[PDB]
Amino acid sequence: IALSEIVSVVNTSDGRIEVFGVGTDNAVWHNRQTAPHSGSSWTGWISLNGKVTSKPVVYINTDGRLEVFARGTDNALWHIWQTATNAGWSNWQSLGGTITSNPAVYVNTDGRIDVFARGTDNALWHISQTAAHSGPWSSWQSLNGVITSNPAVHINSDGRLEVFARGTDNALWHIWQTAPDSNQWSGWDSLGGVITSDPVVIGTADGRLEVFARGSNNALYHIWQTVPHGGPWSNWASLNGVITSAPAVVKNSDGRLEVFARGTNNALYHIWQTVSHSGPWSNWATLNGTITSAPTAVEDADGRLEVFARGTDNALWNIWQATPSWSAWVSLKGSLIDASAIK
Amino acid sequence: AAIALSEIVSVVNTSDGRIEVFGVGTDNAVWHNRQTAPHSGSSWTGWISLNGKVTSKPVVYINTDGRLEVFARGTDNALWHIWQTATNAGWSNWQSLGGTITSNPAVYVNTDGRIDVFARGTDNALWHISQTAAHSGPWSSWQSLNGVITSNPAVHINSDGRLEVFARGTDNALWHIWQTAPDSNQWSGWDSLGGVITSDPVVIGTADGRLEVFARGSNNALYHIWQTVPHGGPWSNWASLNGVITSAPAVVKNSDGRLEVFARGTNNALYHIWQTVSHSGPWSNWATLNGTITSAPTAVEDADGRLEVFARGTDNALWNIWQASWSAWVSLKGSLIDASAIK
Ligand SMILES: CO[C@@H]1[C@@H](O)[C@@H](O)O[C@H](CO)[C@H]1O
Ligand SMILES: CO[C@@H]1[C@@H](O)[C@@H](O)O[C@H](CO)[C@H]1O
Ligand SMILES: CO[C@@H]1[C@@H](O)[C@@H](O)O[C@H](CO)[C@H]1O
Ligand SMILES: CO[C@@H]1[C@@H](O)[C@H](O)O[C@H](CO)[C@H]1O
Ligand SMILES: CO[C@@H]1[C@@H](O)[C@H](O)O[C@H](CO)[C@H]1O
Ligand SMILES: CO[C@@H]1[C@@H](O)[C@H](O)O[C@H](CO)[C@H]1O
Ligand SMILES: CO[C@@H]1[C@@H](O)[C@H](O)O[C@H](CO)[C@H]1O
Ligand SMILES: CO[C@@H]1[C@@H](O)[C@H](O)O[C@H](CO)[C@H]1O
Ligand SMILES: CO[C@@H]1[C@@H](O)[C@H](O)O[C@H](CO)[C@H]1O
Ligand SMILES: CO[C@@H]1[C@@H](O)[C@H](O)O[C@H](CO)[C@H]1O
Ligand SMILES: CO[C@@H]1[C@@H](O)[C@H](O)O[C@H](CO)[C@H]1O
Ligand SMILES: CO[C@@H]1[C@@H](O)[C@H](O)O[C@H](CO)[C@H]1O
Ligand SMILES: CO[C@@H]1[C@@H](O)[C@H](O)O[C@H](CO)[C@H]1O
Ligand SMILES: CO[C@@H]1[C@@H](O)[C@H](O)O[C@H](CO)[C@H]1O
Ligand SMILES: CO[C@@H]1[C@@H](O)[C@H](O)O[C@H](CO)[C@H]1O
Ligand code: NA
Ligand code: NA
Repeated sequence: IALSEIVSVVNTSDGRIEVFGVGTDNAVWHNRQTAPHSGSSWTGWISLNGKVTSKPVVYINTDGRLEVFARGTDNALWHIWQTATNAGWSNWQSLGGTITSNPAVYVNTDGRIDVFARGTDNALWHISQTAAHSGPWSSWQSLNGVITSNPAVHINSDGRLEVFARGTDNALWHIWQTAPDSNQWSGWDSLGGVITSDPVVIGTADGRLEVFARGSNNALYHIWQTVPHGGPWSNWASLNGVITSAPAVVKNSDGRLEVFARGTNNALYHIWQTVSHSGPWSNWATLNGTITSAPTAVEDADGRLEVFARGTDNALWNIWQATPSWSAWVSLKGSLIDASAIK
Repeated sequence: AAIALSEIVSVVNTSDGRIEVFGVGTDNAVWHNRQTAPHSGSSWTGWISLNGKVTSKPVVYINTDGRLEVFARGTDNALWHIWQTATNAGWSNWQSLGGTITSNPAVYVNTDGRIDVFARGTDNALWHISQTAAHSGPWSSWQSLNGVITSNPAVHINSDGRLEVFARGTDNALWHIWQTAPDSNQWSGWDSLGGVITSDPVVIGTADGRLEVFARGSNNALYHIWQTVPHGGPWSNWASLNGVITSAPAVVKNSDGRLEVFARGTNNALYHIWQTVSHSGPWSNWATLNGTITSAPTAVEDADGRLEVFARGTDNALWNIWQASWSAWVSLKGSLIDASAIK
């Protein structure tokens, strides 16, 4: 499993990027832009306390309230939420269970968050809100399977959640909701390949799921639905390169996909669709630096990509999509650890 | 009192990234036209009838499962609707939601996936009716939100999930009312935002999570007013953006968050005005886009991140221009009528 992303990132409801990581005290810390623009100053790192043993995973409820999910020291899923959009936070609360991966989080079309995690039996399990952006939560339910990566979730363009994970054969496997908002899922299906990172999944501008993962030769590979919210899936295709972290995928403001990963010189690299969201991929290009995590990418309120990665000083560093060339790297300070539950 | 010439179509971005437009043909049926490809300058399906007989502007909205749904007043003065049975698939029959309505419908979705529809009653109060479950029937009863209004209503969601409706009052000021909490059937009382408006209000959410309203004023200039705090008060003073506009204004965000407004001028050309530099920047001068139009423009961002504008032409066809120097005007053919229920 290629070096993990070390923060969870969200666009707040007021257009500010907020990042969540694990400090050297195993607490969750967060940092937010002071202004909704590229190159904004930051609040500085502020602790949400807790003691976690996974990557913390933020998700925005449909009412704009942020909510963070993490594995606790008792192996349960814990969460903490804003009591009002972009306002104060709750205490940490346990959702129980015994989990063995990072959480994977998405929201159903009815506003109910669904959380996925590997169990003690290596199966995929999930637990959900029973009302829009609200408790009470459901019981934990097994979706079976036997998985060997962190799971990744995204919604189809018809409202059906879908989960991706590496299997016992190191192939990519997936499972999907049969209908929006449903607790009834499909059987597991193999998409084959041999993957050497967690998978990441995104929705294309034209309503198809597309998955990226590192392959056996450390190249970047991808595979996609060929019909909106449906099959068949494509064959795997190589995007070449040699990468030494998990890949991070994001959509530009114009729909063009762009992928970030660490290279074999420990620098940040990227590759992008050219011309349009239907266009052919660029060559790989360096964004320099010396990074000690996978990168994390998000679009800011100015429509520009922003990238975060740990530096050799263990601070979080930032670089963004200025024109004609990307910005200088700038430090957000902090000291972050990789608490990913599967590495 | 005067209501500026209405938009001729309702527009939506489909779940597969294609612009779809809905208007009223010379037979009083609703017709739609869709891009064949999710790109600027795409060819179109051509106009296809959804039948019905309507006496309002038709209003499309996308359900949280991707299914389009159109709302319009019928020749019986009731609210009618028609929906896709699956995302971008076939349509239902038209079905009545009853009532007697005296405005165009205003439509939005709650944070729990329930569509909420607002219309003026024969008592000139604002009424509403909603889905009782996410993207699903049954529908609620018609319920009054009181007030006395003299324009078509406009609705948008706050950045904290609370719906908010805007309408002109008996005193020609802009008035508004808001949900007390997300998903609620409990609304505030009506509050005055003052001014003197000679159009329906047009409302948008800013890149930084504030509502902003545009309207024509008594001197036919474009005016706007905004929340000064995300999802809260106080509202700003009214500010003039000058011009002489002979239609309703159309407001949209660029891919970078910059607001941009389109309106017809005294020579019946299309004009526009935009924020410069960023979504926090000052406004440009008005500039012409030429053409000769017989409706207000309608503006939407396409899947390539470019603004697309539609307006009825001298030949009653729908004409298109897009943010390429802008493209040449091109005809999408058709023959449309202005069925707006308040003119
Ligand atoms: C979520 O963080 C902590 C959790 O891992 C566990 O140690 O229980 C604590 C409360 O007792 C939580 O604060
Ligand atoms: C999701 O957490 C647990 C799972 O890993 C397994 O140990 O079975 C338990 C139920 O018996 C679950 O609560
Ligand atoms: C869009 O505006 C005009 C249209 O209404 C029609 O008169 O045809 C002209 C081109 O011939 C266009 O400029
Ligand atoms: C206020 O709503 C929060 C909700 O966001 C959380 O998932 O679950 C909490 C308790 O389970 C709720 O109280
Ligand atoms: C995805 O979960 C497992 C997979 O890991 C195994 O290789 O193959 C199994 C099917 O026999 C799947 O259920
Ligand atoms: C994603 O799986 C790929 C496979 O598609 C390729 O043929 O062979 C690759 C070897 O690098 C595998 O890792
Ligand atoms: C129902 O649509 C599902 C789709 O969600 C999945 O990605 O791929 C499946 C085919 O492997 C499809 O049958
Ligand atoms: C076409 O735009 C690409 C952009 O997507 C990439 O981030 O950065 C490249 C170099 O600035 C640009 O050429
Ligand atoms: C998030 O990084 C924090 C930093 O903000 C704090 O000052 O010091 C902590 C201990 O070094 C760090 O883990
Ligand atoms: C929306 O069009 C409807 C039509 O579907 C219905 O049959 O008849 C109505 C008149 O009663 C029409 O207004
Ligand atoms: C399939 O869901 C549709 C819904 O979109 C419509 O609002 O209302 C219809 C009638 O209740 C529903 O059946
Ligand atoms: C919004 O509805 C009405 C308004 O039309 C009237 O001018 O003033 C009333 C209060 O005096 C409002 O409640
Ligand atoms: C509760 O927040 C509401 C806001 O939604 C409305 O726009 O403006 C009101 C003040 O006029 C606020 O009190
Ligand atoms: C700064 O971008 C603006 C654009 O928003 C407007 O559509 O058209 C203007 C003229 O092309 C541009 O200068
Ligand atoms: C939407 O415009 C339609 C057009 O497509 C049809 O051919 O002819 C109808 C009658 O002119 C028009 O109203
Ligand atoms: Na609130
Ligand atoms: Na004027």
